[PDB]
Amino acid sequence: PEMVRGQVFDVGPRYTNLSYIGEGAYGMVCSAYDNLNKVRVAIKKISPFEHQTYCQRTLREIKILLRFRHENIIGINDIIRAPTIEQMKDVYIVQDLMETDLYKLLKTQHLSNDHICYFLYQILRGLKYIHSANVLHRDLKPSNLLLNTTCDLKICDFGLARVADPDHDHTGFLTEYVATRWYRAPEIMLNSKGYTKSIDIWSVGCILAEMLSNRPIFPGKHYLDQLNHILGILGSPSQEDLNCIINLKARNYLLSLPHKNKVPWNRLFPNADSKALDLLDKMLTFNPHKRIEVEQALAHPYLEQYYDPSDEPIAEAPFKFDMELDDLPKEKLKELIFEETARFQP
Ligand SMILES: Cc1cnc(Nc2ccc(F)cc2Cl)nc1-c1c[nH]c(C(=O)N[C@H](CO)c2cccc(Cl)c2)c1
Repeated sequence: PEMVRGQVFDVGPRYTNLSYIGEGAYGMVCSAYDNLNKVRVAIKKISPFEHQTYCQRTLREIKILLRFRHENIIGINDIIRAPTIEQMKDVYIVQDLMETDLYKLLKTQHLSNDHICYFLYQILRGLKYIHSANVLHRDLKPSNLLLNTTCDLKICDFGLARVADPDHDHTGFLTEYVATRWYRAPEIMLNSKGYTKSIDIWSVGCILAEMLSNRPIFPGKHYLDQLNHILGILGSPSQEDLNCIINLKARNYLLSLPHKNKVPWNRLFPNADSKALDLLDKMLTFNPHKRIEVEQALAHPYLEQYYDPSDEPIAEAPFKFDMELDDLPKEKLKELIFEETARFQP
């Protein structure tokens, strides 16, 4: 059985020639060759069954990605696991192969205003579909945006994604410490169980900033420092913004802080399209409720060249509260992961 950096990839005879691409908390992703379809693929190995959060994440990533069909979202071509539940210790998710990620590209390359323009368009096109399906991504960042040779873009890694049916009040039930620090909306710190899909718009904000500078905008070294970096540029929240913070303990924490002034965008990004900076501002708005939503952001002037509602599919079938009940023991999540991967067994 082929191995990559001390990691066994039991992908039978069909898939061969494994190269490393990257890793995550509970597995590794490789490039491979499908001998059946004569095409190169990506294979993400997952080993989650020891820890309950990993099984919950694995089940969502698979259910969500299996219903999604969109040109700016990575899909699932195939899934491999043992013939019986007792033997299943690993799940292999076969996905389409991309050439690079936006993280890698920004190390080697300063992007034309046209490239930034077109990348941002694609991120929001796919985000439109994600949000349309009552899903939050919750870890948008450059290394979860894939690119190929023809400048086509795909959102990947739905490990931290989940359904929030907008017909239920989820304030108090959402997981606490989501997103990657530098891309973390302020309300994840101040309202850590009450946030919304608007946290994805924040993340896109930070990505746009990073595309204009080749430098991350809010590089906090630790949890409460991140909030300082944000406040460092946006300036202290207005009274109206502290009025929209329902959590008294966090309202007080903010009042306690020394007044900081807003740093205008054009001093941070002197060479940058004024329309880019207008959208950057509406995305990096402190108050989640005032923050630009995904449709309004596609409709912004900066993206008028690409914006067309008739070519921006939404989900035929949005996810509803019934497909959220996954607060269950890990042995029962294992059985649910078994059932969902069945459609790919002989
Ligand atoms: C699906 C896919 C398809 N093509 C490529 N191409 C690629 C991407 C980045 C590179 F540096 C080089 C290459 Cl060739 N990458 C991917 C890909 C990159 N990351 C992921 C992906 O899902 N990565 C996440 C890490 O956040 C992951 C991976 C393994 C286990 C876990 Cl638990 C999590 C898929």
